[PDB]
Amino acid sequence: SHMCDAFVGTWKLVSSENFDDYMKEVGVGFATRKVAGMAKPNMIISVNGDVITIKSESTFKNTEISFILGQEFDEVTADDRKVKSTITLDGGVLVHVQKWDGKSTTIKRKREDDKLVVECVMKGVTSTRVYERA
Ligand SMILES: CCOC(=O)c1ccsc1NC(=O)C1=C(C(=O)O)CCC1
Repeated sequence: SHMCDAFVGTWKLVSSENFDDYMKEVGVGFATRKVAGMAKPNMIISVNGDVITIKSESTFKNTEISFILGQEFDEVTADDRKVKSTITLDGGVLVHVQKWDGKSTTIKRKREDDKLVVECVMKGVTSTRVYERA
């Protein structure tokens, strides 16, 4: 048993708050915001040794990242940003920082009751996205 066991599985989005404003702050353009805001992704998390894989699958896009905690990687986001990402575990929370063009956003993923709660912050704007087991 290990680092991220309680994250592993297949999760479905059940609520989203403030995501349009988060995307505006990030710099996402109108048409992507409208279609992305409509998406109801499944999040699929797996672990093999030190490598964590997180997939996001929706009608808009299917994306995948694999990474080792603390080790930076290049990521193309669903909205087509080319970012440098680092993901760590802080007190049982996965903390994912994306850097690009002098900007930064942080995405936290944590287990709360039977939910996986995703909090997305860009300057002063937060979006909260709640997932349940599929
Ligand atoms: C920010 C532009 O996003 C998109 O364009 C987008 C399109 C489908 S799904 C998605 N973004 C997400 O689902 C996100 C999170 C999540 O809930 O995994 C955490 C932060 C983003």
